[PDB]
Amino acid sequence: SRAEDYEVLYTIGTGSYGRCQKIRRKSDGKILVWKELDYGSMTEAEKQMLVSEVNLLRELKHPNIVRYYDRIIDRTNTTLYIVMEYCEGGDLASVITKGTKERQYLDEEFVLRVMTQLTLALKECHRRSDGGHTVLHRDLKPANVFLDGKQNVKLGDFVGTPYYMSPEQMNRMSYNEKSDIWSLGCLLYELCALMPPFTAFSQKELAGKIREGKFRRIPYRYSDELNEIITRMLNLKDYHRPSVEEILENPLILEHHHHH
Ligand SMILES: NC(=O)c1cccc(Nc2nc(OCC3CCCCC3)c3nc[nH]c3n2)c1
Repeated sequence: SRAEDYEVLYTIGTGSYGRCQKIRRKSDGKILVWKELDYGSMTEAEKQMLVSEVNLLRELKHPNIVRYYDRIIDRTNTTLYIVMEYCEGGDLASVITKGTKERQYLDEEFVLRVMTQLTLALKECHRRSDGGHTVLHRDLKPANVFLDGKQNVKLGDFVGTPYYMSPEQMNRMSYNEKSDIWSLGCLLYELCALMPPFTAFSQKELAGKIREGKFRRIPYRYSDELNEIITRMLNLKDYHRPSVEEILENPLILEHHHHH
């Protein structure tokens, strides 16, 4: 319940909410991380918005979602620490960087595992098994997708250019479930091609490309069937994109893709 219960091992890096550090739980020596949120400048009603959200995501449980463990209020540091699963395998953006550096495309089997596991994770968000509020991820990109020691997917972290920006967002429409699907399409495309489907120097040039809805086929290394399902996620019309249930129905997706 206190910072004292954990020993900071070292600092990993700093992201959206704030800084992230690798830690040891004193009780048993378990390696974890925590995410720091400074609430020092927040009002009480700004805070109220935060406490509901934290609680909702905390009930979220799935083998392909980064596991929540604990929360800590530190008055002295005016910081809220969220303790979560440490993911030994790093993130997917690093996997993609590595492919580019090595000039080696990822195996189709690896892409199908990532598609399968992210879609399972999203399904638990979009359809709580039993049984609470629907959750949209809202920030789905390679840097938010972590990996364990066997490279199973762990979906986490619920001036740059927004490569993955959906047609909805761009048209002043509300982010919905199919907006998560558009982002998954962008991520899987990038996993295959080692580049995002729409690239640009400026945001207005990017918006232009995204509105036109056109992109290269993923590499011929990959089956027509994989190309098809990713291309379907990148449909301009949200109602033409598949639901998580429709993705999982695909003939490509087999039992061994659910876990390495
Ligand atoms: N990106 C890394 O340096 C790295 C390398 C090896 C393992 C990890 N593990 C890791 N990493 C995380 O995020 C660090 C990342 C995201 C926030 C901004 C800084 C970098 C995790 N969040 C929940 N669980 C997490 N596990 C990470």
